[PDB]
Amino acid sequence: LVHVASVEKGRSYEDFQKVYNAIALKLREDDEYDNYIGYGPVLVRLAWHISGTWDKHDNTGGSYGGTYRFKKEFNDPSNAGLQNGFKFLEPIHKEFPWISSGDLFSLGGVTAVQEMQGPKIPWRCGRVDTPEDTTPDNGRLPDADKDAGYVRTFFQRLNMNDREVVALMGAHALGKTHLKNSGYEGGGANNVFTNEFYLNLLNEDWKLEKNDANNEQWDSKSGYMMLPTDYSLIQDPKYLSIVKEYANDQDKFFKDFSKAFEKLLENGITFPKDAPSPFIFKTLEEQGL
Ligand code: HEM
Ligand SMILES: OCc1cnc2cc[nH]c2c1
Repeated sequence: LVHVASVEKGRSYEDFQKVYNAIALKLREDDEYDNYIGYGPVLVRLAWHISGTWDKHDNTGGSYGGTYRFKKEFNDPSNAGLQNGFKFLEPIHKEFPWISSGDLFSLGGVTAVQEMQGPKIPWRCGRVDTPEDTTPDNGRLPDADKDAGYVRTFFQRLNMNDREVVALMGAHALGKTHLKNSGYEGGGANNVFTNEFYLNLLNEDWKLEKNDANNEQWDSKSGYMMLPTDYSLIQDPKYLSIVKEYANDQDKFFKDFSKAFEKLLENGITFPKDAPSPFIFKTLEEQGL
């Protein structure tokens, strides 16, 4: 399976910056969502989940085809809650109907990260919608109740190494878990992209408790939580070193996250040698908007 990026006809940087701006303006407008967290975190999760179906072995899944729009993937139990992100993007797609679904979902994640004061994430266009029969089966996204070995093995399927995994997981600084979505509850309400996930792991007093869904999670006195898979990053000595690294260097985390997140969003895509360079979008703040 080869998926070749094909630029939406006649479109260039300015077109996608307009889409970015529309997403960013709506992020600012619809600020009440999820107890005033806003839609930032769920858009980041959406971009990750539409990418995280990828399988390096046969190039099935991945962001390219925009298959989350199809019921099988939309209704994946692993994707519970992401419907809110999709609904958010509906008026954006209506205003810019020329953008492909994969481009829109991935761009949503990039926009959210940047607007939440995270690192720049270079982004490339050219994902092309593929038919309903290309939708990957449910079950390719990760379980949260497992250990470091599970996480390591899981991410090998996405061609991610230890540093890439630990960097990507830093997105768990954002938003929260919702009992009705995933069987986990809590996490606060952060919508600013920082390295705080690593600081929280290292600095908080964690207790292994059971939540109201009878699942174990790690809770701190201060009211934070970590999934078992989050906490596994300080149980494994190789992950732990990297956690400490990012806890002590905000810039290094930003740079590594940016690389890993772009890679995640681009897995499975062949870019022609003469494709445009990756775009780096200006934030609303940078534009004075
Ligand atoms: C082992 C890997 C991972 C596991 C098991 C996992 C699991 C989860 C679970 C269970 C939730 C709560 C969903 C809910 O109840 O609403 C969540 C939330 C979230 N995840 Fe992950 N995740 C993983 C990796 C990632 C990665 C790689 C990213 C992005 C780079 C990411 C981004 C997010 C974000 C932003 C939220 C908050 C969503 C919201 O506030 O609505 N996660 N994750
Ligand atoms: O409490 C911190 C926190 C916030 N959000 C998430 C998402 C997964 N694990 C998390 C942990």
